[PDB]
Amino acid sequence: VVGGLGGYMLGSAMSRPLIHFGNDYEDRYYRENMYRYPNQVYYRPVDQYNNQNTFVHDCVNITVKQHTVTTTTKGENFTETDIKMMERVVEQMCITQYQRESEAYYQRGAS
Repeated sequence: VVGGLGGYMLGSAMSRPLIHFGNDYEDRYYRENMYRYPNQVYYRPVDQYNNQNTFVHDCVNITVKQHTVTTTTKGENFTETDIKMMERVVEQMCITQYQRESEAYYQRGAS
């Protein structure tokens, strides 16, 4: 059924970054509703990427879209504004989760 991913690696749940988007008007607006977005991110292992600019843009498609292909049948959907807010956060979350593993792949004693 849900043949979009195939079987990507699902990251840990996190607290989300709050973000301004455009200002502290939207910051609270986002936090008031933020439950509809993911707590984690979908991507492959870091062992199967080359640069964040391709990782994150994919991660930001895939995670959103796997949230979409769950809510889309409910009568929920997302507005293009909610896709915008989601992709905003999900970009940061992708970058956060990868950064964990990116340094875990290495971790010489980076200072």
